[PDB]
Amino acid sequence: LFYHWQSTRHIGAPHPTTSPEQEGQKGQIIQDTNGWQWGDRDNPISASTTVKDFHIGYSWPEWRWHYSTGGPSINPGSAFSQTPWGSEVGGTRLTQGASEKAIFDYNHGEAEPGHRDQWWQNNAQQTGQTNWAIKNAHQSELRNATASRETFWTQDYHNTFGPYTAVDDVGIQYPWGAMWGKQPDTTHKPMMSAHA
Amino acid sequence: SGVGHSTGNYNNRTIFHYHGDEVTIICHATRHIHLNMSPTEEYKIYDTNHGPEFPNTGDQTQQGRNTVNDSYHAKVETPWYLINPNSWGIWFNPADFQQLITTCTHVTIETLTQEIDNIVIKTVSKQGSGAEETTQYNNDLTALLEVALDKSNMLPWVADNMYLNSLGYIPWRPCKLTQFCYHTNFYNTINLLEGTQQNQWSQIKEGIQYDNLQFTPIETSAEIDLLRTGDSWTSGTYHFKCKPTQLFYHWQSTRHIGAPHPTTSPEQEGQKGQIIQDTNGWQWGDRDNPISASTTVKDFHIGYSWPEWRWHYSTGGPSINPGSAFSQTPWGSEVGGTRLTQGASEKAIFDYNHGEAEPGHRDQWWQNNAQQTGQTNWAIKNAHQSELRNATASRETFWTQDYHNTFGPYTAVDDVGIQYPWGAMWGKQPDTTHKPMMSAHAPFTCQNGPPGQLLVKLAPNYTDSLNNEGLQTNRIVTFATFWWTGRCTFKAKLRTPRQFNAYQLPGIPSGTNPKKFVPDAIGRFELPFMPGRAMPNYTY
Amino acid sequence: AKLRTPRQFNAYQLPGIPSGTNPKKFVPDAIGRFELPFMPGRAMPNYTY
Amino acid sequence: SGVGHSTGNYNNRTIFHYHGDEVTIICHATRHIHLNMSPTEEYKIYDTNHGPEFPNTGDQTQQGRNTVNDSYHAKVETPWYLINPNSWGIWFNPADFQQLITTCTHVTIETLTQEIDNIVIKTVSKQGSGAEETTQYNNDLTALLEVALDKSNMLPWVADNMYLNSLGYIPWRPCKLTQFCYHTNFYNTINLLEGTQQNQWSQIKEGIQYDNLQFTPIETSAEIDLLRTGDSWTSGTYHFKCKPTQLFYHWQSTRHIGAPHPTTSPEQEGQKGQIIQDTNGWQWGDRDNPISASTTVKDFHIGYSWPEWRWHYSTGGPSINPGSAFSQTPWGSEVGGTRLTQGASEKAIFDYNHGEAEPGHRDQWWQNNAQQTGQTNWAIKNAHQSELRNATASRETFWTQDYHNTFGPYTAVDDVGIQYPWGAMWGKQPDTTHKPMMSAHAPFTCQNGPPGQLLVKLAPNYTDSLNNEGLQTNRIVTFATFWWTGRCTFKAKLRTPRQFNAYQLPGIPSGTNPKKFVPDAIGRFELPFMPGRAMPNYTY
Amino acid sequence: SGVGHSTGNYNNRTIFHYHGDEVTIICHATRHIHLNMSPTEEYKIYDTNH
Repeated sequence: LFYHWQSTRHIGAPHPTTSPEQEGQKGQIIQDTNGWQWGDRDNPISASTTVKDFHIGYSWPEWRWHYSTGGPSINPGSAFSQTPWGSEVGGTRLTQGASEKAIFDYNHGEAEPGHRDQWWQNNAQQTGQTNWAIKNAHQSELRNATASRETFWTQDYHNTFGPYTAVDDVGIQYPWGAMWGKQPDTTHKPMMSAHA
Repeated sequence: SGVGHSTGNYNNRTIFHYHGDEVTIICHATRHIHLNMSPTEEYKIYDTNHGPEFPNTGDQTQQGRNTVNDSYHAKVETPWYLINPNSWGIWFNPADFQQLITTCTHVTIETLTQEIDNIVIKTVSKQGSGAEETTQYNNDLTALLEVALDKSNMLPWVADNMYLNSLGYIPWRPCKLTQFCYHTNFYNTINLLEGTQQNQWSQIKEGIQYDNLQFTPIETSAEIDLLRTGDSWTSGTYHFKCKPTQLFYHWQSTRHIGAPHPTTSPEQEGQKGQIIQDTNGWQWGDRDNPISASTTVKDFHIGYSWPEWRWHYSTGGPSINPGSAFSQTPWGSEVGGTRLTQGASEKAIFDYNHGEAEPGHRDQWWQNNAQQTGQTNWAIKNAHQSELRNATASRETFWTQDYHNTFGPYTAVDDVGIQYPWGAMWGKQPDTTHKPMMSAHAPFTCQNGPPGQLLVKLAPNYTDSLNNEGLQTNRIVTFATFWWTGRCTFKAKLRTPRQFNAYQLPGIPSGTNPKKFVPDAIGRFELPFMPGRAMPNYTY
Repeated sequence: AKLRTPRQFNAYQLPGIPSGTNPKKFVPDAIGRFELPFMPGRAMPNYTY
Repeated sequence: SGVGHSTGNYNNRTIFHYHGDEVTIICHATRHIHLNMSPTEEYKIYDTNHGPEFPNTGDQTQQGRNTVNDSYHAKVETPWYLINPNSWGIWFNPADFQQLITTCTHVTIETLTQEIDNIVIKTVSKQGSGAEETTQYNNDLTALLEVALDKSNMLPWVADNMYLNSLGYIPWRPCKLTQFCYHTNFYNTINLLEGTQQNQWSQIKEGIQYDNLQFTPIETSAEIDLLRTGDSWTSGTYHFKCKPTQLFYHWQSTRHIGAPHPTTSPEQEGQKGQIIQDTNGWQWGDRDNPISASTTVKDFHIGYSWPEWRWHYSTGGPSINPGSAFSQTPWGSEVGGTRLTQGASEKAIFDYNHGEAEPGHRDQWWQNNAQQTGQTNWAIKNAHQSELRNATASRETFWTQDYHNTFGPYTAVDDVGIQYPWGAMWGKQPDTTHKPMMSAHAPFTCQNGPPGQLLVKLAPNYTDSLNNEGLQTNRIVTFATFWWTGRCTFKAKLRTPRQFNAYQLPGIPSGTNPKKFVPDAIGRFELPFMPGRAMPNYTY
Repeated sequence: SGVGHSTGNYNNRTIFHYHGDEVTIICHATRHIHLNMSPTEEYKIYDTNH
């Protein structure tokens, strides 16, 4: 019944820093520390390159149109919120993270009889699980120096779901959410359900 | 016994007992902690600089390449200190660990206990003109040490060994604590696509989010024990439940597992067995001829390609999303150049206290990790072709560059395994609907809650005038030293030889000079790295 | 369901009606027509790790 | 255990247990008190100035309007200090209180216990020329702390939270005690009618009355416990007997309670239901037509008009005689102007120690209290007419201005309810033939005697020469710090939803910025006000 | 009871019970359905517009 605000950056030991004496001031990052790092980096020691034993959320192509027998259809992504980015209700209204919209009749809680209304759950409270694939990058070698113009790519659009990732279901939804759902009989059942 | 009676005792040893089928390891560790008076007595919440190499706003040279470094965050700073034995180097003597990876296939943790005694608290009194001032250290028979341990894990974790901040690895040196502080939500989100050319970067959101911010003091979470000198403290036995981690490395790939492709044995030496033209076997696709060992069917695959190095720009991001743990030694990579960082490769910076020889100097390692092969999938070297048929693919329909995630239901992979001395031992499991399947850096992930964190603070002693002014010189300067004796018991099943010829037994890294691992004239020495994962074995 | 206990010092933001919505639309009207509110939820923050 | 053994322990938490029909709340609190040497060791009795704004005699400008401020009194000053946990902020964490007013309809107190350990007493020795003097704090292993608690309540009360003088609301800060002193009779009586124009003022009687004066030392009233360092102390469990206080606010008035006047429902929206001309019902007076909902009979009335603000000039007077607790928000009153103070409206000044952000700064609140409506009777808005008949009253026989007390056998009213953090918890009941029916500021009024007061004094340490001279520098400067751990258990029956649509749940005040209630970069933060009385409910 | 006797009953409520460590929620719901005669009595299989 609770939402997670933490990301891979919010989980861990914070990078050691020097506390501010006056307010307001910002604690300066300590130059010389000792800690694990990914790759060959020794200096600078960063909180981005620091090792962590799991990752939160995963990038996904969106919106995937699967052309199947009977297709096309949408293949869902993560449930994360776009409010950390520039998205707001009333514009620009980014639909990126898996975002459900509920059309409902007067019988289902619309005021006007014989009229239609919608909702579009954002869902604004899930942050830190937010991975929006257009904003991402990969570089060939991880070293003290920053990457060259070549060997640094940003555009894809690739599935980062893996054995390390940890993610959240959309959770229950009221009034219009489903309660239970059927489990398909296949050799590999889904690990977690999208809407149910 | 309060004064003049010693409560604690010194035991630092590890002992093995073989039942003939399985080993029981009981390792004791005891350290002398030097605890100092807290800088401020009040909790704080503040925001930080981005980092040393992060660009000043408006620097478009290097585009968004240099933005990866922050290292920006926001946290709540408690006036507490965290003594955590999460490193391997705490519990295992280098030679006592060498016997573990030699004689055992895999190991679990069972219990952990901790005891804090015996406390000594002193105060600093400086009397003199100043030019020739004389400090005098005299102990407070009545003064408090506050010991807070949360068995219910109400606090954020922040006990991971990373940013080493852990007890030293050398039993006779003193240890310094690190201050307990944890994160509060913030948005670092960085847009590196802004521009007409898409190259330029900017940061849209920064700063703390105070609406939903959670603030947990130590006082409300856990019950605190106030200890004077004659007092002792104990955490009670804590039982892990965790899966065993393998002590052996896998050399097999999808090519090394299976039935070898039938061939004609060589009559003379040296000669190579020729591949038999006409055989019968399963194949992928439409291939009948040639029957190959590359296209032959197999019911699982080993390792997976991954984009590297992935920079996830998240809330608080960027951050790295890890890949497989494989070694680059099958490719052209060597220490001393060209030193390919490709497979997930960890580098350990460590202080003199953590096994560097020079005092106040920094040293690094960079585990390769050279012994994991056959799990090696390096995405720049890979290809896919549209149709699999007898004829080789056309120039079109054959692609090589991506960079795509091949993790799937078929793949089988290995965790990095334990690491010595600097590796973490256990880790906390995040509560999400989908837990991670395997942990990157931590061998053990507690099924139930992790062992409670042990916080310690030196209770304040106030001068006669509390408020003055202005809060200037309110407390008398004070420090404490106490002894910490833990023990954790392990359980491991012992290895038996599966081969004819002699193994290469574990030990010191190959090129290193053995004199650096034994004390020096000044008395400074360094501990060796054991992988390990020091033995080969068969996957399939 | 197992009940929640406060894990923090300062006061939570408790669940309720969506922020911008006008409360009169969730209670019956002169004609008697009203709308039910959306609750997420997932209405409370917590610690993942 | 006397020296080097810690007697006490730190617990600060509150825990709930739901039995399915009722909640049991057990809240622990523990604080670190800094106690200082008493200014003088001897009791004193003296008379005081009137006040800052009180006129010098013979100032007839403003007439008797400015005489209200004194603030004049006479008292006996004991050399003792009073640690009283009478505030709500002591026991309840802001979030732990938010769960009380959310899930519970009303609450009682059951028990209270208190414990004082563990004592640390030091002395200040200043050695040096003076230009460069060096203080040295060294503890007295043999020195006394005097703990006096009167279970029989022989002393005057003076434990009311007003003039806050109470333990801090933040567990990790130190607390300072306030000195115990109480009133002795005096006559302040002020005549503001003296003159030919009746406007001028003068004071007829002033000063202490020594004939019947009562002087009660602490030594004769209660038994005193002398505690050295290794000693501990406990007050034993004290059981209240009190009535539950409602956690919900009433929106109904005499107009909102009843059967609504029959009307014709509107066909279209929006439209207003028209009042039905011909109905049958009871009415006051001789009215037949028009039948109104104002003149309709009802068997009780809600709220009462009161003269405000009444200044009672008494012996020792002036003083305010309170009115009803109602809110002015139905009228034009808003925070930020015009800010009508009419209904009984309390304003809380509080120190940094009590939840102000800035050290050594003052802040205020002024509870409105905006949520109590329908009890609102504001006497300037009211009228009475001689005869109640079909026709409206004549110009004569219809009056509007008074200003009269409408409290009577029919009226039904509400206490202010609990207040957080700064509200008092319990209060003493005066012994008179007619006890008050309901208390103004205190939620709980002990049926039997109130919980005994706990006084503490640091016993004097004398220099070798006691009498010299002249009484100059007789005692050695000394201070002490000890820990105080109370717990009080509560009992509350939990709320269940009585409505269809969603409630507005309690929380932070509406306009306030949430960053001020969580610690700052310096570490200074403020606690929020909860009314409460945070939920609506039906009176009738 | 077949005719002139009411078999069912109306309960629409939800009630909570706290055991001090865990909540037990029992929610009743009752609705009045208006059912109409089926358009055709026979099963059908057909294909649709895009």
